[PDB]
Amino acid sequence: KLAATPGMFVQHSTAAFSDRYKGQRVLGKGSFGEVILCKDKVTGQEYAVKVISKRQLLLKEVELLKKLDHPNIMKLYEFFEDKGYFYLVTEVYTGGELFDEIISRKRFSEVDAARIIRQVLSGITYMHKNKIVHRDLKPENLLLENKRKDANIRIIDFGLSTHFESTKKMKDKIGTAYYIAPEVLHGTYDEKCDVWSTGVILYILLSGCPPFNGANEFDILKKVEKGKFTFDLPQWKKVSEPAKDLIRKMLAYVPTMRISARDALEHEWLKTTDDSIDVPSLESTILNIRQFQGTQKLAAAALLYMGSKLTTNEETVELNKIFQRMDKNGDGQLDKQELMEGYVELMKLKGEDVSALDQSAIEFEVEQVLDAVDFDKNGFIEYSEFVTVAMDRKTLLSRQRLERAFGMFDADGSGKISSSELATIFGVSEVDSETWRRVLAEVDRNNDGEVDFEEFRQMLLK
Ligand SMILES: Nc1ncnc2c1c(-c1cnc3[nH]ccc3c1)nn2C1CCCC1
Ligand SMILES: [Ca+2]
Ligand SMILES: [Ca+2]
Ligand SMILES: [Ca+2]
Ligand SMILES: [Ca+2]
Repeated sequence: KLAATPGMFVQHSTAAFSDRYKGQRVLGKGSFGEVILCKDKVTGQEYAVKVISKRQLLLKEVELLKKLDHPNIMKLYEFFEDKGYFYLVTEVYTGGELFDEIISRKRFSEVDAARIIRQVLSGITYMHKNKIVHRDLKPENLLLENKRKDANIRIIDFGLSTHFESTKKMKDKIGTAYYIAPEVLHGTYDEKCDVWSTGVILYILLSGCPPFNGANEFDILKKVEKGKFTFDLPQWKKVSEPAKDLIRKMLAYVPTMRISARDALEHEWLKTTDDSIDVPSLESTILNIRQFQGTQKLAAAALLYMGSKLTTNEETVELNKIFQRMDKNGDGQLDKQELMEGYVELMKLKGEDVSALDQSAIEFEVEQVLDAVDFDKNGFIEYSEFVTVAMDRKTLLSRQRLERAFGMFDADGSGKISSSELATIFGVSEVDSETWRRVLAEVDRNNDGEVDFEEFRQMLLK
């Protein structure tokens, strides 16, 4: 098919960054280049851009980020290349670094730490599934989305990340003293390095101190390479055994003996909670998902575009909680069984009896929801797919958002969407005549062979 994915929408622009964005301030420096809070000149929306000098050549971080769609992974909007520069426009997270909260609150609640680590493990479980290793996980590269109390966590800085193969092992030495796994120092490593790092992070969150420390960089790396850490400090008397157990498993010296991300999610400890949802909100969401009816590809791209690239964080904070709670196994994907239990979970909340339920009837209904909603036909409902679908359709199809989507689709400004433009949107040479025929047959009002902003408008407004 034509697989509708958020990533397909980030395309190499041939406009000047300067024509559409305006620098506001410096947020900081990354793995390689600095990040500049910018504003879209026309919509006043804020993004965090990463600028990279051509002199200091690979836009690798862009390709990785297009393949990832996860509620705890940094979002990428678009990117510009210059004579001298690259610009990677991304969503801006306004709660700042975990690092700073660490040095502020000093020590984390087991509840808060479990939540945080769960989301990080979820991000990497997803990444590892897609053959990507981060390689530089630390509180610096974890952002709180906003200032709210128990803010969601985003992974950032994929500038040192790479594709890995189960066949051939990685050799380049990459990371940060406190967080680097011994095998990266040794010169041969795999995706388990990401676990080790996350295990270090966890240790810090719970105790306030790193597990391997030293007077300087060099001292630390020796301590790290020896692998030995202890729970000998007084603040550990306040922490539960399972938490230590997980830590042990995540910092097991030998990679093959160390827990995978995917398995770490299932650990006892990470199910530590205290945090609930309004029934109405959940009901709205569940009802919006049930009522999404599949459609032609122009509409699919449009909705996914609006849902994945044109929605702010403020708008999706509730949707984001729901998804994580419906994702029982953490992997960043909703599956048929997860979906089934969601509806059941809601049914308990409504008093309706679990026993008196046609399990197979529901399971059937769920198969059909999945079919409607799974934009890329990978058998899973990903976050942006979920948002597009679960958001209130009048909220999503605000009169702004509609105008903005159409603009993006009508690349030559002709006031009409052509099949060539649609192909362009999908990142593919041409749209199957079958598909386009299917598309026009449902939309073309004047019947001029193309879709204008009224034809477009009503297409979605159903
Ligand atoms: N997206 C962001 N939103 C908010 N704050 C951000 C960032 C980034 C950041 C991290 N990785 C990025 N890759 C491409 C752009 C980009 C931006 N870095 N930072 C801050 C500046 C460095 C430390 C925290
Ligand atoms: Ca799942
Ligand atoms: Ca999907
Ligand atoms: Ca056109
Ligand atoms: Ca027309």
